Amino acid sequence: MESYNIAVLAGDGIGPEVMAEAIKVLNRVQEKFGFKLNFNEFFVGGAAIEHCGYPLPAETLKGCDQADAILFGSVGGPKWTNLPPDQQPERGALLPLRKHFKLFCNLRPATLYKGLEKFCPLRADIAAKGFDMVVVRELTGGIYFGQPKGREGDGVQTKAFDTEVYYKYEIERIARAAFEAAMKRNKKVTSVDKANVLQSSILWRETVTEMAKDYPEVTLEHIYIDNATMQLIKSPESFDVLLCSNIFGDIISDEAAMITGSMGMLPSASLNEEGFGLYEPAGGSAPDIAGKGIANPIAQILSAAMMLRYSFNLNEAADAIESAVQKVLASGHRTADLADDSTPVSTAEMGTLITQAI
Amino acid sequence: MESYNIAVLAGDGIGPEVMAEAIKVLNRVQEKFGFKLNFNEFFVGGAAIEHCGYPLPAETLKGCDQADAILFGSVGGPKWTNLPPDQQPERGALLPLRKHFKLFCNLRPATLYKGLEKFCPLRADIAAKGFDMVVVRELTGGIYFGQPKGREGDGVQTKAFDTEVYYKYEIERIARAAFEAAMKRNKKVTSVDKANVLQSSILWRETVTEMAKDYPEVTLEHIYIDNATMQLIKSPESFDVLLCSNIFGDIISDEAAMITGSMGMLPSASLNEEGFGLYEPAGGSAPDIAGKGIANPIAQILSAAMMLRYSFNLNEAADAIESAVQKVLASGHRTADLADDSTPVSTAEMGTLITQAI
Ligand SMILES: NC(=O)c1ccc[n+]([C@@H]2O[C@H](COP(=O)([O-])OP(=O)(O)OC[C@H]3O[C@@H](n4cnc5c(N)ncnc54)[C@H](O)[C@@H]3O)[C@@H](O)[C@H]2O)c1
Ligand SMILES: NC(=O)c1ccc[n+]([C@@H]2O[C@H](COP(=O)([O-])OP(=O)(O)OC[C@H]3O[C@@H](n4cnc5c(N)ncnc54)[C@H](O)[C@@H]3O)[C@@H](O)[C@H]2O)c1
Ligand SMILES: C=C(C)CONC(=O)C(=O)O
Ligand SMILES: C=C(C)CONC(=O)C(=O)O
Ligand SMILES: [Mg+2]
Repeated sequence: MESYNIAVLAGDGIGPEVMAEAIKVLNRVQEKFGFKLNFNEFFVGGAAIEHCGYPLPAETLKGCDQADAILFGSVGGPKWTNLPPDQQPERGALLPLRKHFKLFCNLRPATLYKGLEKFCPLRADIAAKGFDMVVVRELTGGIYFGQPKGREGDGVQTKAFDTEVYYKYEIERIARAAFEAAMKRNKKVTSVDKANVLQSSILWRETVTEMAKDYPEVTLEHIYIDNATMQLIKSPESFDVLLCSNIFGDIISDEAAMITGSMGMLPSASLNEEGFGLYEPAGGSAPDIAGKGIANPIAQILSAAMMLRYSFNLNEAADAIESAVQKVLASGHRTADLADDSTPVSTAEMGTLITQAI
Repeated sequence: MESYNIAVLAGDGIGPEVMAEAIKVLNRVQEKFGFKLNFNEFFVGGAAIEHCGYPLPAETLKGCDQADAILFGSVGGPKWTNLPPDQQPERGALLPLRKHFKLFCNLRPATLYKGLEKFCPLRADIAAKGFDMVVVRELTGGIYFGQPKGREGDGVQTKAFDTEVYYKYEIERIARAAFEAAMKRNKKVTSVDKANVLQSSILWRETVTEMAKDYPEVTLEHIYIDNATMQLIKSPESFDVLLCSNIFGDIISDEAAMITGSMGMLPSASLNEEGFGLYEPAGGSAPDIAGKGIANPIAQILSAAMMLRYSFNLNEAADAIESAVQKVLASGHRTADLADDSTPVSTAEMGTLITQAI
């Protein structure tokens, strides 16, 4: 009789669309295995800018505080380009959210599904080898949050700046999260930095290496961010855990999403040291397809399939949604973003096919 | 006939190996096209460390000060991991060289040669659409040179930091180079930033946008760095000029190199406002293969071609090198990096074959 409380935040763009299908798939999971979910929905992002007037209004932050997990869509859109930097949906809501709940550990699992190599935009012989990867991205530190940042001066000497700064304890905790995930997988961690140039990357590399002494079963490799970007295309199969800074993990996880077939595949979990977890798709609000019922809901759906995994240890419920996405796709069903030409289904139609595989 | 004075800084790892082939190609190009190069060789990087105790000896910097152009291989490797940050080949030699000669404009032309699509690691239908773009990368500013940078504190409170800082004049001159490049190509500039988060990217985007008013014949599009990483895989054909910060250009250009088939294919030019140039492969010293005579010399050879073109306007000589490369590849010869189930030619064989095709 487990009754948990989710604070659903849909956001902007394809946010509200794919969020409906995530609920759809859940409700079947609820009455299928035996638990309740009490979905309380709030406004965040540019939506909260004309339904409250502020990207993260007090009410919204309050609902999260009271839930056992936040289900999240995405924010951002061209409508809010021209607000001040601090008051847009990205700096105004999402980055604050992450910092407020100290959600330092970002998990983005990217895998090529059995027999789905058609989706993969790589060459057939590369895609054949398949791949199964988890990006462990430091989420609350680094250049996205560092101080100082701002703009000063005038004219051609106007100067703008951001600070890629890390404190050792921030590196230690995300590194631990990486080695623990590796222990539960294939015992390989690839740490990605630019330690031949950046001072912060030198500290990253040294701390990760120190941390490795508490995990002698894990193989630790170090690679530079520019090389990482080739290796993902050339040998995606050689990766297990990808340990990354905030900005490098941002970059690398989209590349990984693409090689699995689309941005619409990659789910994500953002967890703090307590296990409290926000669950959003890795990608953004996709303005160019927002409002049209064409948008892969898999990433949003599988997110909740991670929420019941990590926030609530309900493995059978999570293994359900996951093998239900595998079966719909195994049957040749589909949204437009994925390769192969055959009448795509809408977001709704993908939501249903999957809710049915439940 | 007066010679041009070429400082040859082959460096570490595969550097000496591929530089030897560039010199062999250049000697034949000199005969066939009537011009004279005076090669003066200098130690740099790890090799200079082993000879002098210094990664950038005063003798080497003198040599470059006295040269008409610099032909550079690559620096760095495992032998030097444990040196103090400022003695290492990369911070101690390459970055200072770029900074000393004010080589703000980095040009990396990535092209998939018509007929070599089996080399491209993208899916065959994607690779069929073609790929021909040039990264225009700001090379002397941004996080790789910003201050403050360093490390402070101790224990878990140790912090390390680097500053991504741009002045408007730095963005203006690199933006201008990208729009001029676009004017000679297909009149599209795609500018890469992270303007939804970074103050420095906001200034980047604003300044590029304002520079575009000077180029009504050119399309300007703005894309986020994480998304750019996907678009290169999904739609390589859509790119013409890719305008990037120092670190973002560093990152994306390795991905561009890989989709042309190998890091070993991508040459580069680094130019200051007076047109003085340093020419080097875009990639590193390849320590995993260094000394085995298997590295692809094409990047170094095409770097020498850019030298002739950009430093000396010997355009016919540079065209011949490019065509000789394409003919050898069309004839089925390939080094081990170029995907094929044939016996690969060595580094020195590839150089000889290119030389004979001049
Ligand atoms: N998590 C977030 O809230 C977050 C993260 C990234 C970007 N954004 C915001 O999103 C907006 C657009 O940014 P972007 O275009 O660089 O990133 P994006 O991820 O939104 O889109 C990149 C490309 O992938 C496609 N795509 C993304 N999700 C898809 C899905 N579910 N199904 C099918 N296609 C999908 C888009 O159509 C687009 O072509 C911006 O305002 C940005 O600030 C928000
Ligand atoms: N301009 C420079 O001097 C420069 C630039 C980048 C890296 N580096 C240094 O190079 C060293 C290696 O760095 P890395 O491994 O990240 O980058 P890398 O570019 O040297 O190698 C990346 C991968 O590409 C392969 N590769 C590169 N050039 C090749 C060629 N000519 N033919 C066949 N394969 C090739 C390598 O074998 C490796 O597997 C490091 O010390 C790094 O600091 C130097
Ligand atoms: C929404 C932002 C603050 C930009 O951050 N971007 C990501 O997390 C991503 O692109 O995955
Ligand atoms: C050797 C360095 C100073 C690191 O720089 N790396 C690049 O410039 C690249 O990947 O091109
Ligand atoms: Mg690079």
